[PDB]
Amino acid sequence: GTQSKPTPVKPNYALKFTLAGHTKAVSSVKFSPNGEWLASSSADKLIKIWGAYDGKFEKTISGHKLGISDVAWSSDSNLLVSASDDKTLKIWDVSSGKCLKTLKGHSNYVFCCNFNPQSNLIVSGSFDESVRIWDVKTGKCLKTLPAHSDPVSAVHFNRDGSLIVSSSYDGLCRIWDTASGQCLKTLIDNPPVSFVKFSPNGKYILAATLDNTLKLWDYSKGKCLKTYTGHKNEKYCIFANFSVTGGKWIVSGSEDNLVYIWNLQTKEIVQKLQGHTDVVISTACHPTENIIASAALENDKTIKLWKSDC
Amino acid sequence: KPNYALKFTLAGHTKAVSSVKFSPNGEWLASSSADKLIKIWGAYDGKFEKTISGHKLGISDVAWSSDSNLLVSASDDKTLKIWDVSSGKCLKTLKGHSNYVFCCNFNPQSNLIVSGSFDESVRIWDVKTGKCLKTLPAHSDPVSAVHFNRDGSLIVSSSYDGLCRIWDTASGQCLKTLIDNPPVSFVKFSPNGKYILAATLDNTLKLWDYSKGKCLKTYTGHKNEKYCIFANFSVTGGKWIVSGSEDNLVYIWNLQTKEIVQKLQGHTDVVISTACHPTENIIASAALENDKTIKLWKSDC
Ligand SMILES: COc1cc(CN2CCOc3c(cc(Cn4ccn(C)c4=N)cc3-c3ccc(F)cc3C)C2=O)cc(OC)c1
Ligand SMILES: COc1cc(CN2CCOc3c(cc(Cn4ccn(C)c4=N)cc3-c3ccc(F)cc3C)C2=O)cc(OC)c1
Repeated sequence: GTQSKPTPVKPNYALKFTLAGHTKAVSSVKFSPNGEWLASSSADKLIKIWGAYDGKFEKTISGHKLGISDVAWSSDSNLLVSASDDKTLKIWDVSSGKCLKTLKGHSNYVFCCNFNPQSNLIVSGSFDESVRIWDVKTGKCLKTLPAHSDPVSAVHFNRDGSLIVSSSYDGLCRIWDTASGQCLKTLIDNPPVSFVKFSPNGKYILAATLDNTLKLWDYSKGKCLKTYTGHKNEKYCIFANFSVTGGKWIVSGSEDNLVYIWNLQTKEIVQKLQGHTDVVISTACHPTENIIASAALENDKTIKLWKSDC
Repeated sequence: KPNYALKFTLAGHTKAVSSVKFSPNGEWLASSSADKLIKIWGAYDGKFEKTISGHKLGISDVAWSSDSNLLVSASDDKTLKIWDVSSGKCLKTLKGHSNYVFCCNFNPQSNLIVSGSFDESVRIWDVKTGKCLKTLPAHSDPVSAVHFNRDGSLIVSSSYDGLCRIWDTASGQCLKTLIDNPPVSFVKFSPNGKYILAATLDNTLKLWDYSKGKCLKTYTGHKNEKYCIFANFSVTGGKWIVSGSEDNLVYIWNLQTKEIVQKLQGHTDVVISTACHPTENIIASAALENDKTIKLWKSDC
């Protein structure tokens, strides 16, 4: 008979795999767009690739001279970009494991990176207080944005690549026009903004501040629509995610070693995932299935894969 | 060059799908069907949201109000219905047509609805009162499409009679006829308001400057000899023309080169309807009764 919409009140994420192999803190985990792989970066100077579904170690990618803060996938899942304390980014062929380009220009640690949807560009944020825009094909820096007055905590492209959002310890989030490099909007109280990214519809940004607060902003109207709290975040730049494959949740790590999951709309906590033995610095949501990756700092050094029915 | 790839297949209709339209706020997709139902789906995730019901026979067409809060539907039951999308309730039934209602649209301001019917008329309705304001004796055969200009001052209509006409909304008087005349199966204004895209049942789409009554571009390679197939301007990425086709593919042309930049394969019947998301490179397509599904396709460019 009739067709209906499931409206789960909570997910039921359960631990399936614990991925060991990094020898220092894990800094970042990201699922490939095609859903097949997980990439991890670490202070141990390595990238590791794992099967997204079974956790199975696939390969180690090496070449950076110091720790890696961040990794990101190209849209076609064939390339990775990495951000390192060696002041460089590296573009990698995931198949061969080899470095295609080294992106030189930042004058201090590179903290965050992302490809645009077309994946002809990379954006980076650095302790040097700048955001750079790079040409994937040549590896040359196209633009340097004097974006902030303190380290840049996150950079993210919107769904057509026309906008970049940046955050910083200076307390600001800024929206930039990719084409011109000009600021379009500043969101300014000002605790350190530890993380930012665009919503899947392009209309909102989710932003973490080091006052134990996540906020969903409509940035055209500069109005905070939703606030998520109850977790611990006063020190680290912790990634946060929209989970969109089942119920609509907000996911973040926490300094109390748990993964927090909130109902996006009600703003209530629906689950806390226990298992890590250090700060959960990074979380990622699988693009088509209800799968969370989480990763922790050096007391733990593991990645965990959690699966839900909704 | 686009790289549309299949992301979602939306099943639920039990007969042919007739029409798919994205809400102006970008959040929803509405579908109409021969099964007498409207279905709402999330534009980004394909997720079934709700079913809206009340028509006594099949539905040919649906359209959104500018504020995304209302739908209007055109039915073989000879009525249009205005719906509150939130509640799913019918607010008004628009009675007047003496045969199937084939096509409908709100004006940009969404105080008016325009309709086209097998009765060969175009009607202009008052959204707030539901009364028929004007009946245009527009055509000498079923009306295939009706569409308001960017400012609501004009209406374009097409018909199997082979004519495309532009009407003055305020007076209901014809302003121009573009007339060597295969059935005109679809027509709509460009986002600019300057041009008109028209389909004819000779496997041809044509872009017309209607101020200069000259055909500027011609798009072929698709099959269209039988059905009234929607066509679109895609303006979120590159400038493309999108249309369904009787060979079960979605065609995308470079507007200027008139070259087939892509063909989207997946449907197992005539692709009767396509829509382009208002702010993202997302295509909705929908097919007839061998298929009965809607598909959502996404590109980066
Ligand atoms: C003024 O003082 C500060 C202090 C900080 C604190 N801080 C830096 C220490 O190390 C971190 C931190 C967060 C991450 C997670 N991460 C990575 C990219 N993104 C978007 C993100 N959220 C990873 C590392 C890290 C880096 C290199 C490694 F080799 C190893 C690890 C584990 C973190 O919280 C940051 C800041 O400016 C950003 C300034
Ligand atoms: C003289 O003979 C004719 C023959 C036709 C052929 N024809 C009618 C049969 O059904 C169709 C057709 C096209 C569409 C798509 N569509 C919807 C509105 N618009 C702007 C548009 N292009 C939808 C339906 C339909 C209607 C009701 C349903 F319950 C179910 C479906 C699937 C179609 O091609 C048409 C014509 O004049 C209009 C005259």
